[PDB]
Amino acid sequence: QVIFDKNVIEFVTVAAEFCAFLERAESMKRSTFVDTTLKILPLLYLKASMLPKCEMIGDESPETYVTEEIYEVLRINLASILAEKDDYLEKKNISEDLADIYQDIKDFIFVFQLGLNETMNDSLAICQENFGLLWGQKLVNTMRALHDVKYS
Amino acid sequence: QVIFDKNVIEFVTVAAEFCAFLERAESMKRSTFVDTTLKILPLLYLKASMLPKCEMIGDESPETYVTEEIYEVLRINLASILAEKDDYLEIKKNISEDLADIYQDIKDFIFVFQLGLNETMNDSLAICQENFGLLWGQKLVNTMRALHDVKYSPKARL
Repeated sequence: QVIFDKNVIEFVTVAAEFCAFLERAESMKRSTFVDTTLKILPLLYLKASMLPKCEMIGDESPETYVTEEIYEVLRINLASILAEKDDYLEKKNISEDLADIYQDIKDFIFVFQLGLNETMNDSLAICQENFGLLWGQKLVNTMRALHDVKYS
Repeated sequence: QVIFDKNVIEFVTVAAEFCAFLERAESMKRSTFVDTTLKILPLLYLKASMLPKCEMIGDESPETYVTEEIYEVLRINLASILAEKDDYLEIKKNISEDLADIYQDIKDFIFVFQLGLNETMNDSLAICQENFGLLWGQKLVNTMRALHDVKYSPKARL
């Protein structure tokens, strides 16, 4: 039932836009990229925060979309956009943070679209479980760095 | 002019919700406080980021709301709610101070906006938007990070 909640659907929509954005950022102007990222990340965080509690079934493993190749290509492309503004000391890189967030978000929405209720539920549960200490954490840390790039 | 902007209206709405939430802090538990602030802050940041370009008209200075007493009382109440959770290293900072600082800019803006004088409604908006980039915006993201850790970070640390 959870996978049918309005909050879940709204999260999927924002997640899909977030992934499509990064996947097509190639050669985008830095200022535009930073400005847009600072608008999508807060919304993604908000939508995830409003998700209902999802319980893991654990009987069927969801497919895993992101490969090392996909991760590296994306990381490299984002790094080239940010250039000398990519690094920050907390030595971390915004490009790496975004690629790590993408990994969790992309793996989730890919499976959600496959239409199998059991894996749709577990892909959501996995995404929610990883929010706290993995992608959600990187998101808030990343926003600080990006905000600094734009205004500091 | 811009004070009728669709983005301005939505910003006013979340800004008021934010100020009201902090003002009612003594009426809730820490769990509720933390969970809600992590929802209000990202929305406040997003709406501020979507505001249209504003220009200073000048003339008359907008009325101010936040006094030292208002600021101190709020800071202390927030500090009491968070307790040992208030402090975070990121230099030692306090979530309560960050929130009170953001509140100063947001509260001054919405108070004036409701007074109904077009000129100062515009100028208070311009000032708030300018200070978003100059200082409040960074305090907001820093606080979000701190609060995120308060809610999700593994406890039982040394």
